[PDB]
Amino acid sequence: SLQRIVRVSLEHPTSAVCVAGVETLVDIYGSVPEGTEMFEVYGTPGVDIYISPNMERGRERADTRRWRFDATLEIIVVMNSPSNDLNDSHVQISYHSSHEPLPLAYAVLYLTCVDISLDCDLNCEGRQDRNFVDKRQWVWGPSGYGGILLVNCDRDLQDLEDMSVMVLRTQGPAALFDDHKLVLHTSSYDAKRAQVFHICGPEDVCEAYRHVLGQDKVSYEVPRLHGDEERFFVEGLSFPDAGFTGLISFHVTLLDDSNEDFSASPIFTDTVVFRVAPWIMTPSTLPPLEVYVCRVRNNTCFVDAVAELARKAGCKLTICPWIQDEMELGYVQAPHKTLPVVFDSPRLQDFPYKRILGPDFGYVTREPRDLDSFGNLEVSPPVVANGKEYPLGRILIGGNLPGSSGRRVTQVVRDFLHAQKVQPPVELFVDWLAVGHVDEFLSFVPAPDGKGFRMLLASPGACFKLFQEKQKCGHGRALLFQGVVDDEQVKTISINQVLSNKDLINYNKFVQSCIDWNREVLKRELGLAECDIIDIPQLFKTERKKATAFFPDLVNMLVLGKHLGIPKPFGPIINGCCCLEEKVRSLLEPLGLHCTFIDDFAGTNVCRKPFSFKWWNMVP
Amino acid sequence: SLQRIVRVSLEHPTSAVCVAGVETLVDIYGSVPEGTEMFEVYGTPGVDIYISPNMERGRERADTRRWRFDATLEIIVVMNSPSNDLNDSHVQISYHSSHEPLPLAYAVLYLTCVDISLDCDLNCEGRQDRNFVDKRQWVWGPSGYGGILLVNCDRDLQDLEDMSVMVLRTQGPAALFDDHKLVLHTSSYDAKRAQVFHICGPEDVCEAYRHVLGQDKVSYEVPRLHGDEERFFVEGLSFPDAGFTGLISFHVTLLDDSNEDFSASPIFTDTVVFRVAPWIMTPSTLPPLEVYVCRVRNNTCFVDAVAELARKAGCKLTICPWIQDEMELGYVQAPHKTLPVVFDSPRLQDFPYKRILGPDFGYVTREPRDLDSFGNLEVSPPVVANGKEYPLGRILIGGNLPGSSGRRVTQVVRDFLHAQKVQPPVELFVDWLAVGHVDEFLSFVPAPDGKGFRMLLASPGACFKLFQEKQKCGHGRALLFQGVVDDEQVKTISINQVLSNKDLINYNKFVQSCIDWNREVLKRELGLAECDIIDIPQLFKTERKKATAFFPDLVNMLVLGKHLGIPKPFGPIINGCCCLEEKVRSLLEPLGLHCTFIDDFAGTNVCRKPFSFKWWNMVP
Repeated sequence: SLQRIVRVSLEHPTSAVCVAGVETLVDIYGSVPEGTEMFEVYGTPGVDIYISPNMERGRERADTRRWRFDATLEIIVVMNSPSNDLNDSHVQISYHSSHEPLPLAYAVLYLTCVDISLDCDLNCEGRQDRNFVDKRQWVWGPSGYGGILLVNCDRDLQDLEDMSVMVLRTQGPAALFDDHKLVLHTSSYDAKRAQVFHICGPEDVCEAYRHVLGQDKVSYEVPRLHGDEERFFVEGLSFPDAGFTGLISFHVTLLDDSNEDFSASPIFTDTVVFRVAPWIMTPSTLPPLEVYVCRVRNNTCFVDAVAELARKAGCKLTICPWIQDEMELGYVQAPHKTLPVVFDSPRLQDFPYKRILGPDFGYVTREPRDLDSFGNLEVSPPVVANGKEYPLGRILIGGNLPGSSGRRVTQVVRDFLHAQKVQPPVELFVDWLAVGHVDEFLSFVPAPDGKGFRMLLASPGACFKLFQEKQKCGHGRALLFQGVVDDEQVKTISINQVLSNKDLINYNKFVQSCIDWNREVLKRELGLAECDIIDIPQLFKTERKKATAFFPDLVNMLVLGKHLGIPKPFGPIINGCCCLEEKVRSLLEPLGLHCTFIDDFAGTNVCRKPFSFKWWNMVP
Repeated sequence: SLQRIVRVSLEHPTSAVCVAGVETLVDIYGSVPEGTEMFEVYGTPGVDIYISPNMERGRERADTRRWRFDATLEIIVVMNSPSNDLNDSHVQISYHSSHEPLPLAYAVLYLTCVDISLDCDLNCEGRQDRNFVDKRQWVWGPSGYGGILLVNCDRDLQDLEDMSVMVLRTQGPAALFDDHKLVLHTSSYDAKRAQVFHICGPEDVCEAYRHVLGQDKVSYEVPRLHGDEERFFVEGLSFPDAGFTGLISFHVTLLDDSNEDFSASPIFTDTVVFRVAPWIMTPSTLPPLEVYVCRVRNNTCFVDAVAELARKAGCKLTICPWIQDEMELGYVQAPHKTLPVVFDSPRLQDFPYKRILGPDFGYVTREPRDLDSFGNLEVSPPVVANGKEYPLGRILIGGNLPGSSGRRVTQVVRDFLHAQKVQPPVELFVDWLAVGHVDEFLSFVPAPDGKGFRMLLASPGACFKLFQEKQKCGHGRALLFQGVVDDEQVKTISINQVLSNKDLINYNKFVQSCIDWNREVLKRELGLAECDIIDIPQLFKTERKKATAFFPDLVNMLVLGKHLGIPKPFGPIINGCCCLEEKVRSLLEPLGLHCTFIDDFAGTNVCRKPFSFKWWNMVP
């Protein structure tokens, strides 16, 4: 355990402070008297005294017999309860010889015990057998521990509910603190990443929580106002980034400043270590809570369809004065509160997130060092791949090909995503698309069996097979885009005409290969097999040299639990029904999913429930 | 292993590129002909063809029988040797029914095999015998792997010996590279931490190594000049710091840009991962190679004594136009070269290190964000503490007390030291000293037994005991400072007069307690027992509330192997001999150490051999 040396003198008594539970090694400054053969030790009640050979572990009570003198023996003193008054306990070491009855000499040590401890919620409910916890460490995993700090605003009232509580216990005689001081401190590095408010009055006044640790404040002398304990409120100010691993440490040090002719000296130090909760993305397989549609007027059809879908799913709907391309809705999590946090990047000014999104919403942003769209960013369901477990899924980044002059995801955003460390990113090939969003060829829907989900991929090959099957069944003259309402630039085309267009078929073969590259990347990096993948029939055309959807992109869907909002494809009408819609239904309805095809020919984002898996139980 | 999908067509042949050893999954775009019941696969010699159920692992040869058609079966194609000409191999898949003898249809795939690999020295002499080695990872420990990059200059010819070699093998038909391109690339983050030169000519010209990857250069199209392989030389530009963990990655990507009217697409990617070698401090227990004396004139005694000590130790001596307070001599290590590196902090201009220190010397510096002296920094021998092993020792940092207005070690230096990560630092209490250097109370000397060393601590208590013993033996009137040459303000003082000075004895008792704090810190953090510690008798006096040596500081010694240069203490002369020198000899000579007491009533730094333990085998 912890040990501290206190020296005593044969010539005069000594006074010292011992922290409750800390072992005090007591020894004299000079030499024992000549002729010393034996020694005895005594303590007042409440003072535990042990002896131990300095080369052996373990100890035994020392106050019950006369010992043979041996310089290699150590005298250990422990007090477990704080003193009521200064120097209310003492220890005496008496050195003896067999020739005279009185001690040759003796040393007296007066003792004042204080109980000093700096503690936070270590989140050790059932994780690491409390009291065998190194308070200087933060340990990941299902057998770890450590305090958690939430950051609800990072641009680089009664907000106390989001802060983390830090308690300083200072039991002891008040007069001691006339010559001893408690210093709460943190490094300047950590200081510019978090701040601390000390409550100096009732819990109802807003100006009683005084800012004691902050940017330039790296140390603070604690006044003992509220008797035996002082409460502090820690507020995180920065998410983990390329230069910040997320750990924040606070220390308290008891300093002996009684010697006016000497300098101050430390007697005891305690430490609390927080980890900033990372920003976590939510895949489309998590249950929805609120759907956000942002920028459309004169588009009551879209709003009404999204509202009907949300009512069928059971989640609320909110309209705000785009939200899916310049914003991503994640969350931060602590044992005491879960906060949704929006990551913003407007391809500006201070965004009012507490009113547009909600009162319990956080905000994080990153300015470039010199993102195109958050459609370049998705995240997978929980997966296992290459022996490594990813209980919060993996972020999916659609970047640009090596050697290209343009960049889709700036370096600062990639650094932020990797610094969250809980959703290790996977790079995808999207340069073949005209826009280049991951959702244009990829989607995740919940499923009752297998891995609990299916990965949907746009597939020109599946559409080839569907059209060949329909042609063999005598429906080759069925017309695509027949269900559209007679527009001047919407010309119908038959299954035969599509299958006979060599340029279109060859281009869709190329697009299928482009998607196959990502298919194998995802199978390797998400540990997926073919039975986890559903190929959605989807054709593409060339917005010259880049791909765009031939008919509305079926996989670019809105997933609200088991209810799907799917763009209406306007495919070939066979027996008065769209065979593309029928194929999608035959593929997805067996999974218990409900398909709603919405007429699509401006942005939608969903706030979802967090993962059931707690991020601090992960081992990255 | 790695798998890539290549689609074929029943209507026309397909041409594709396969990387040697990579599994190619072959499947058609559309549907098989109606009536398909069976299939066969054939390949030209050198093309391995297997089948595998897509839900099962493992494979078996597919070209020896007629199979029943089953859509869940996968056809796997492997080529292990590069092609000599384009499309020199092919595979045919024929679909059959039992009714007609000819295939209902067939698909032809022409194949060109290329062998592409980006490789570095993975330092896999043993520990792994690479067959499960992820080239995208750098693994610590005695069973790890990964490239190592050396940095010989960090301010934030034939330099090929310090660079790391990276080889790109590109075997294949030349005509393929008329439509396919090799792109060597790295992230901008890594780009501004390292550079890469491509050799584009003979190995004797200095302008043939063209700068191909650098600060703004994140991608480079590789020309195949030297036939089957190209050589690149990687030079690290930044040590690990608070914002750089030390990993540098390079990738090569083969891009298909043959398909006109389409966009380029990736076919293969390979990766090399380097770790920058950290800066490592050398404790005084490591063997010396060269002693550096810097700044003194008119003191031939100091230079002559250091030269005699170095001659007895066997190490060179060098004088240069301070070196221990503003510079620290560590080293960086790779399997191919070990470089001593100076960390500089001039309490200026570009310091010429290759001439003042030596040709094989590196340089590191850190500007403050707004250290007092490198005497605030020491390092321990290898230790084991709290179950954790520290095979390169632990750095010792003498900082200021919490709440003090001054700082001894700036935050940038602490961040650098912690970011090296291989010598986890320990904080020590030095504010009680007038100067505040760790060496004023601490030293490490080699020892033949125990842990292989002894930690020496200045100890007023040991001097108390020595003087009490000498007084009891009748030598109380022996005079300190009798060996002085009768200079002004240098008054002799007897053992009795020292022991009878209550203020001096009390102040040295306080100093002993200040040292005891560090004694317990070091015992805990270095896993030391009392048998590892030697208390050197040392008295202190007060420079106005701060400690300075009463007589010359014995523990502030120069350790050259088993030869010790110890400041001459000028202690009490008993029987014509200094009893302090005699006590130090009785303490240290049994360890096989040779004590030379040097008149010290100028800076000295030592360049030492590196640790025998290789840093990459550590698990931090």
